[PDB]
Amino acid sequence: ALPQTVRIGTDTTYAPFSSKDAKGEFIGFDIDLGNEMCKRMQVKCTWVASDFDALIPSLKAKKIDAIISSLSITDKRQQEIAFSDKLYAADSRLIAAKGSPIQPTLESLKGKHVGVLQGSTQEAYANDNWRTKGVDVVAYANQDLIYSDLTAGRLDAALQDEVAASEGFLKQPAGKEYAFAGPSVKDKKYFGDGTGVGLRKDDTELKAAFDKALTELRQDGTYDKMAKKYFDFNVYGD
Repeated sequence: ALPQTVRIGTDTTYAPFSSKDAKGEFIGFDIDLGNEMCKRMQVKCTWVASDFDALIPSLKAKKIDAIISSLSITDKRQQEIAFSDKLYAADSRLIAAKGSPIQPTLESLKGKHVGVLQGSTQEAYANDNWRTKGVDVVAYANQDLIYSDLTAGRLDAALQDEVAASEGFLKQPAGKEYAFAGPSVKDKKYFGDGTGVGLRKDDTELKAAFDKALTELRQDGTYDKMAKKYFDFNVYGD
């Protein structure tokens, strides 16, 4: 049976997806998506701020009923929990100097120096797909140093999370002469298959209810109106 009130956990330290405003209200694209789906589902939802690492523990313990916190649908989490259909994509993309002919192909990158953040999903992807094949992939302890090396011409490109690179560098003064080089790199093994509402594997009516509501708001155009506030590109992906 559907919960009388669905408690949704989110980590509010990730603008533009989940944050708190000056009044303490939850704001952001995940929050908009979440509230709209509860509306169509016709349930009461309550947002519970939580640290990201506590979210799947809290779900499993039944402290919350759903997670909407940019949670990407990876194979390893599918082992533990269930997911709604994709809410939006969470892919990576190369950033280079405006007008660069660089592409995310092995053909284009051989010879180049690509910076990657050490220990991220991007380094895993870049190491298996590109560094083993002779692209010079350099891993950085810190994101600041990646951006300064790119700016300094020490790096030819940086592989980063697409939305993070958009919001956090190509929109900053420092990124004005830089741009995405080529299309985003999609790989379910390293980046997952978009993000989705995290749910208990057993709660199939609640998954059905979120899936129905998400198709509806996508079909009547509400998804696009909502995305328009934050993103000038197709966040949904394919």
